[PDB]
Amino acid sequence: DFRDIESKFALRTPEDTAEDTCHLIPGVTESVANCHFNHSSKTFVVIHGWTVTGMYESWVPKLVAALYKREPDSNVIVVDWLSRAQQHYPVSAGYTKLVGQDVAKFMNWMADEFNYPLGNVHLLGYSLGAHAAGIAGSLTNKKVNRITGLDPAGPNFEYAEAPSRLSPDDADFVDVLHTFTRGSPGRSIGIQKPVGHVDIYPNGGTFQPGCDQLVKCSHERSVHLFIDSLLNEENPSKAYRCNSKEAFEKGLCLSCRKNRCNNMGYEINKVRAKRSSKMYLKTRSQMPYKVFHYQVKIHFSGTESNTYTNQAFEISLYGTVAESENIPFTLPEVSTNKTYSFLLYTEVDIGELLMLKLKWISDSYFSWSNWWSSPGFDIGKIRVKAGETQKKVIFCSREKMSYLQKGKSPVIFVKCH
Amino acid sequence: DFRDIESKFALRTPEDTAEDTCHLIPGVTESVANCHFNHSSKTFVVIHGWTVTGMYESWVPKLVAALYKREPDSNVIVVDWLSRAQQHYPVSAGYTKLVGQDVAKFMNWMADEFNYPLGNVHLLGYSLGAHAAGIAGSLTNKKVNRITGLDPAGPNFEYAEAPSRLSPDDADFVDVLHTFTRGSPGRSIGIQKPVGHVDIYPNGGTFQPGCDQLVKCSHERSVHLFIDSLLNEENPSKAYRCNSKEAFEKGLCLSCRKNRCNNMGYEINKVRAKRSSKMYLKTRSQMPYKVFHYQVKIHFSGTESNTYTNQAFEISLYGTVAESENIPFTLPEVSTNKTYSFLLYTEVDIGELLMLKLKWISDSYFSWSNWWSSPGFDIGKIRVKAGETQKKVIFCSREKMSYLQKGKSPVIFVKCH
Repeated sequence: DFRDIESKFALRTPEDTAEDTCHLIPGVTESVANCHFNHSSKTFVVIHGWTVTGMYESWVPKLVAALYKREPDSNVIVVDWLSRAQQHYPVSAGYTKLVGQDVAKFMNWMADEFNYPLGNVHLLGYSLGAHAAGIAGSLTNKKVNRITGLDPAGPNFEYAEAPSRLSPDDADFVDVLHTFTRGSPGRSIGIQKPVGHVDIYPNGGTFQPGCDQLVKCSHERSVHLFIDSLLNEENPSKAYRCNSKEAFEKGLCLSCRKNRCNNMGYEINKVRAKRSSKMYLKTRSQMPYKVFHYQVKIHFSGTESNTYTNQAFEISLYGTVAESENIPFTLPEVSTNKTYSFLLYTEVDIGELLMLKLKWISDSYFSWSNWWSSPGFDIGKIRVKAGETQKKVIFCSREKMSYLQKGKSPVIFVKCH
Repeated sequence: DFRDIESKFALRTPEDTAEDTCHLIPGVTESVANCHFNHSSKTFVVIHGWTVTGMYESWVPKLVAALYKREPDSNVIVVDWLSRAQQHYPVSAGYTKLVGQDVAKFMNWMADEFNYPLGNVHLLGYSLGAHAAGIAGSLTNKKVNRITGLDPAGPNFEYAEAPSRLSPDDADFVDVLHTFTRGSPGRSIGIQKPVGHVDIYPNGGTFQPGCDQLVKCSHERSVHLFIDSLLNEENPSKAYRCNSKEAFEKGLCLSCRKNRCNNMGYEINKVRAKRSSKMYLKTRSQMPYKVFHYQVKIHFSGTESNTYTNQAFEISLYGTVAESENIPFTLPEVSTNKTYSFLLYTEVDIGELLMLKLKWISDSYFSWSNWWSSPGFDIGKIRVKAGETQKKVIFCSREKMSYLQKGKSPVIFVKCH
């Protein structure tokens, strides 16, 4: 029963990360003590996804070093694919049902000879690798601990059966990233269906703000968002639970009570749910991928009832540690006696807020534009609710300069209570 | 919790059996992978008993080689005593309640860090070592598999409590030898009480037929009967269940049905019982310790009613492979119209019996003794029941020479049916 294991195995060291020296063989037991498999710690299994060349991709010799820097004295097993993945795509879409059985036989061998606990096994998966890890685990003697899927495959695995894809019953805790879900239903590269216990949509999941290397740009963010979560142990990147992509832009759903607002990546909290769990956050185009989240509610008031549209504002943020000066945002359908809310983000740490400017800029540039007296409003209060630290401050002004007018000097608000 | 472990530990190799090079340390985990503890096989723990010098005894560097010859690629852990055993005897009779707790802490550490099964652990014990292994096991997280006690301690551990000695609830299967149980109740070197699931009394347990080296002669037979059982894999030495020492000499209890007639030593069958289980066998004074067991029933018949006593007989055994010629036995209270039975043993393999002489010798030697016509009887049949191979043959003679007479020619019996 141990000659149909052509999908090989390997074990890599922190001193040698880019090679495949010490192999493991299912059935031969003189090699397990040859690769120095430490029987006390956890075990990472990294399953390779699709490829078109003969070698590995470029993210595996970085993910090996990241795992060996975050969790020292552990086990990272690299599964091999290079006689089965270099094909066309419906050809390699059928080999997952065999490679998952090979991995299941290997794990049952390790759990039935050496009495391995199967309680400290992470199953990392790329686009085909996530479905490989999903078809594994269901064919084990008991439940595996955690399967992490990084932007799984879309085309032939959507509309399929639950024992055929990465289903939420495959393990005890499954988290799935959804970086590249742009396209029609059934014709997308990533999968559009929520499949895990926790389902994170970074930037909504349509694309990523960085787009042959440029061709696969927003398909490698599901690895570069995980390497960053392994490196930044002390600083987690929270993700926020909402109900739709359009509602998160209005900022009505920054609520972190009753099993909401989980983390993203390795430091996620094991929380089970009853249904699909869509979660949201925003990112940045560089190697620190953390941004903060602020909610701003603005009360408009005045006398002259005049509606407008597509007005551009500029706001500042003045706090204890540092400051943010020229954040732009727009609001359509501004009018009197309303209460508007939106979402605001930044990449500079603030601390606790002190003051806040508010400028309503002018689209016109001509020397004509100083006349034809500009529209204005009477702003009383701004409610600000921070994202992580749940503080709800109140801002107001004095009984002077409380009149925002387009193309004029901005108002300045202070801490009001 | 890992600095009160002054009773050290060691692991020995088949290439180095008489030294203590690679130690194990409870708590320090860089040494478990240093001694190459194979996590797949079984584990032997040899607990040393009492001593009076500073070094080990002479049977441990033979038992190590015997275990490594019988079960290759296994684990033999030698427990150390040499700062606690070189004392007086009521001094070393109190340290077992500490060494057993140290061994229990070591086994719980191995079973709670490396997830060891605790299903393949043999606990070998000498005279104090058996009670050390008995006070261990009760203080483990679950039941250990098998504890073997080799002639446990007698004086201060008799009349004690069940959580204080080697009790039958200490493990899942416990076998105990009783080689040196001679003495008064409460004043014996070995223990006189049956304590195990299987309790074997070789030669009844009073002494052994081989009796400073000569002082401890019949206390080392409980190790030399186990080394022989490890070496002779293909040839087991059966032990026979009876009810008293006097009844086994009459041979009325050679019955091997309904969970009777188990083996002796390593090759014993796991059979649980409801009460104490006394079992019997005989041995020989040299390194092959196997003898066969034959039951002989003799029907006396005649006319002249004359009782006698203390008459000596000589019998022969003629079989397929070899022959036994001059086996002596005696029978008191011989008389007409009776049926007598006894036990007979030998050390030469026979096979299947063919013929059997029977000679009733004369105590007198004088030239007078040919006269005063000797007493005689008329022997019809002899029922022979072999020990291992349950065959019940019937022997008889022809209708000539059927008259055994003292100091005359012997009768010769053949296979009768």
